[PDB]
Amino acid sequence: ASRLYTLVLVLQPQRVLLGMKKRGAGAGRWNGFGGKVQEGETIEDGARRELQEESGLTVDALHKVGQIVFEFVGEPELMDVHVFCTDSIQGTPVESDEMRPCWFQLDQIPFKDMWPDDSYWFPLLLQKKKFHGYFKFQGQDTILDYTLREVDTV
Ligand SMILES: Nc1nccc(-c2ccccc2)n1
Repeated sequence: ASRLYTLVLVLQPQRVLLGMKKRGAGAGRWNGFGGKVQEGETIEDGARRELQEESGLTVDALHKVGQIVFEFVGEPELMDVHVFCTDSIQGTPVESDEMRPCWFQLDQIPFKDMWPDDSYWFPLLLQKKKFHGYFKFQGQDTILDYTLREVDTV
């Protein structure tokens, strides 16, 4: 019993774009851009749509980088997050009522103000590795258990 989500990292040679979410799940943290996949929509089309809705940016080709399943204790549905990256975007990042994008130099990624799982898999993304992960959370701050492995095929 899992629900499909996407997550997109705009990762350029010296910087990455993150968004500070203003409300709802993950508010107050920097993260990639993403959300629920819709009926009749491919996962990649959903990732492209969410990048535009949340950041104002248009992406063409998205590259599969990982899959992470999240379990939140006490919540029945698992979150099956399909992670993508791109280095080629059009438009400039847009701040909205929901999201404040900002570019970060790679040595200044704000891990203390990101979801805690990012500290594990973001370094793989930065070295162009692909991965499958599973994180069991208690609330939004505590990783009870996890697994993470690099893969050749996402
Ligand atoms: N980095 C991170 N950590 C935990 C959860 C998520 C998430 C991403 C997209 C949609 C829903 C949740 N992202």
